[PDB]
Amino acid sequence: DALKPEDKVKFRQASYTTMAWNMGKIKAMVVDGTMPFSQTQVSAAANVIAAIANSGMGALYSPDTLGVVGFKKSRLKENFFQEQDEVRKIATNFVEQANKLAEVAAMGDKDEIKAQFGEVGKACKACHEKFREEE
Amino acid sequence: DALKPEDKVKFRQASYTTMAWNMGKIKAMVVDGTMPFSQTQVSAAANVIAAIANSGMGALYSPDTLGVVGFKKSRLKENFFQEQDEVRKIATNFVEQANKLAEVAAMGDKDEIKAQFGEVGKACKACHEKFREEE
Ligand code: HEC
Ligand code: HEC
Repeated sequence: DALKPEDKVKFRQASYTTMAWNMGKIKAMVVDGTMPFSQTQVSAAANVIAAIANSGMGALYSPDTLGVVGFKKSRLKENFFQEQDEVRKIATNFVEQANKLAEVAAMGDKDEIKAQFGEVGKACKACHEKFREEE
Repeated sequence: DALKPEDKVKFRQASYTTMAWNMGKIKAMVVDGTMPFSQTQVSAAANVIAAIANSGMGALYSPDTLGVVGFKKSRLKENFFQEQDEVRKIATNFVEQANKLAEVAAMGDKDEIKAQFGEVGKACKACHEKFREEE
């Protein structure tokens, strides 16, 4: 199935947004204290994020996806395809930090989890500032 | 920061579509043979699916999400809120098959991978047949 461009955008948008839900769950439980701390729920959330980080979303990026509507018009910036090295660095760092968040969440220390959750947030943001249009 | 209904719909639609991408990758490699078999890619795809299956998506289901637009108007059918025992049966069967798919994808036995992938497929459809408006 050589995916159509619309499908590539849709799948990557879905993947990011899925990670967002699960990031939001950890945020409520270890940063904001608005949901009771649960080791099993934080660990399940961390596992989704680590899994998607390793899911090889690079196969969803090709130049003919620029400006293409998935669920909405792609917010991908075209420098993504020129600054290839910088993408790989940011992406490989994200995988490393996501892996560590799942490991730490498994062990269930709230303080350790909050620290590593912070490192993952920084990894998400590093990619967005370079390669994602805010609008 | 409890989720609004629109966000619940969007997050659950995102979650399903993410599993759909990953199921598609496994289908290509072990059923249709249109992508070369990769041990690491099949297990990474299976891992996403098991993680999302275990991600507690029940938290995204409440009656005030019926008919609500996430990425698109929700296709959730309302008989869902009438079927608590059947939803739990289908969901826990889905977790079981998804867990097993991830276990066999790690061990690398390609025909057993094809077989269990079929079992996961049946679990997806079982839920859709009762609770998702077809397109
Ligand atoms: C680059 C290597 C990225 C990393 C790491 C993360 N994100 Fe991202 N994200 C990225 C791009 C290029 C885009 C735009 C996708 C498009 O085609 O439009 C996004 C988008 C998101 C979104 C919105 C998705 C949508 O529904 O349209 C969210 C909610 C999002 N990103 C969150 C997110 C989180 C939580 C991450 C870390 C855990 C993360 N992203 C990493 C690029 C990259
Ligand atoms: C019930 C417990 C379900 C299981 C198990 C699976 N799916 Fe599902 N899916 C379900 C519902 C109720 C809906 C509609 C959600 C809404 O509010 O609109 C869906 C939707 C999908 C979609 C489309 C999502 C979108 O982008 O709008 C896909 C692609 C999908 N489902 C795929 C899918 C796969 C691959 C599954 C097995 C791995 C699977 N679903 C299981 C309910 C349930």
